[PDB]
Amino acid sequence: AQSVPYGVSQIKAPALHSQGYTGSNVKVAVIDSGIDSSHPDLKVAGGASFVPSETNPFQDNNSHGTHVAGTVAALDNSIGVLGVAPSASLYAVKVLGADGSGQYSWIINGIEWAIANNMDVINMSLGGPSGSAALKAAVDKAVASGVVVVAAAGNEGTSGSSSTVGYPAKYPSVIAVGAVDSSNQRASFSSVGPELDVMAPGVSICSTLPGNKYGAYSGTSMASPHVAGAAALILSKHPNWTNTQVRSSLENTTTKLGDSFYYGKGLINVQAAAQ
Ligand SMILES: [Ca+2]
Repeated sequence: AQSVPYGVSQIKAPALHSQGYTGSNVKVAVIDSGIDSSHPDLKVAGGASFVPSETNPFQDNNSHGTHVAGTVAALDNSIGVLGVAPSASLYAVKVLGADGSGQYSWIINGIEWAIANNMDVINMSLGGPSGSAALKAAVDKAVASGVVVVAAAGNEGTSGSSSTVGYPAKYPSVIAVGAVDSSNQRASFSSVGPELDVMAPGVSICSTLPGNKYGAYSGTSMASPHVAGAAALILSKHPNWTNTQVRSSLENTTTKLGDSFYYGKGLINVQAAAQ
C-alpha cells in the first residue's frame, strides 16, 4: 500500500491534491545524478545527461537523483510513497555521476538544457563552497526566462557569525532551502546565513531509491524538492503566475520559526501559498 511521508503532509500538500491540484502539466527538472525510470512509482518524461562518463540520464548509479525525484513526483497510486506534485512531468538532467560528484561545466550545461526545453521549475539538490560567473549567469538566465530555480542551502551547519550557504543557493535569484525536522527544529547540519529563504522537511525523508526500493536520507538535499514540488502545485492552480509570484507567495505565507539567519522566512506552507 501507499504511505505519505511526514514531509509532504507537513508542508500541507495533500490539501491541494484533494482540490484536484497535483501539478499536472508542470515541467520540473531534477538536475542531479539521473533518475531511475524503471521505478514503478516514478514517471520520467524526458531528460538529458551531461556527464561524459554516463550517457543514460534514466540511470542513477548513485541513489541521490531518484530519491530527490520521488519527493517531488512519486506517483499517487497503491504502492510506495507520494510526492509533493505526483502528476508533475519529471525530467532527469544528469549532471552528477556515480560518486555523486559533478563539475560546474556539467551543472551549468544541465541548467542551460532546462531553459531551452522550457522547464517551469529547476531543482538543484547540490552545491559548492565557491561560485563562478558562468554559474551565476546560468541561474540568472533561468529566472529572467520565467523558471523557478530551487536549490539546497547546503549541509555546512553554523560557522561563528558567517554564511555557510553554498552555491548556486547563495545567489539572490535562487530560492535557498534549508532543513527542518518533524518538530520544526532546524536540522544542525542545515546551512545558515542571510541567503537562506525557506525551510522544508529534511531529516529522515522517505523516498524512492533505484531498483524498486524506498529508503530515508537526511539533508538540505531532501529539503529542496518539497519546495520544488510546492512551486509545481502552486503553478497548477495558477498557471498564469510568473516565477516571481510563485516565489513571493512561498516566502510570504511561511510559518515563522526562528531567526532568519537560521530559518529564512520559515517553513513553507503550500496550502496558504497556492491561495
Ligand atoms: Ca506511490
